Amino acid sequence: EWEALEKKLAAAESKCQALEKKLQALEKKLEALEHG
Amino acid sequence: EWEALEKKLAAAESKCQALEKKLQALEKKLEALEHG
Amino acid sequence: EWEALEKKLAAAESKCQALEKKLQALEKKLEALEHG
Ligand SMILES: [Zn+2]
Ligand SMILES: [Zn+2]
Ligand SMILES: [Zn+2]
Ligand SMILES: [Zn+2]
Repeated sequence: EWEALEKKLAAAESKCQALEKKLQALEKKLEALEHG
Repeated sequence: EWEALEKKLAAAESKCQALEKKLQALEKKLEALEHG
Repeated sequence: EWEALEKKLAAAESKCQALEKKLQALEKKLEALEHG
């Protein structure tokens, strides 16, 4: 249905934003190793 | 069209789930370096 | 609205593709550490 598509998109947007944060945290740890 | 939007969302959900797995695998390698 | 859903999906697709690239760049740095 239409409303179910709405909510699926919103969930995918939120999951991608959580993955962006998780990658930023990994990048921080990697850079500590790379320069230390 | 409507059905093409349906299938695009499903593909984006699946691609994001593959990226979540890929990040988990990287995190595993990073943690090995970080503590070894 | 319908057209706003269209554009939101397209933005989410593009953001996920940018995250895929960012993860590939991190993987490259991690592999340099892992084998060097
Ligand atoms: Zn660096
Ligand atoms: Zn994503
Ligand atoms: Zn650790
Ligand atoms: Zn390796």
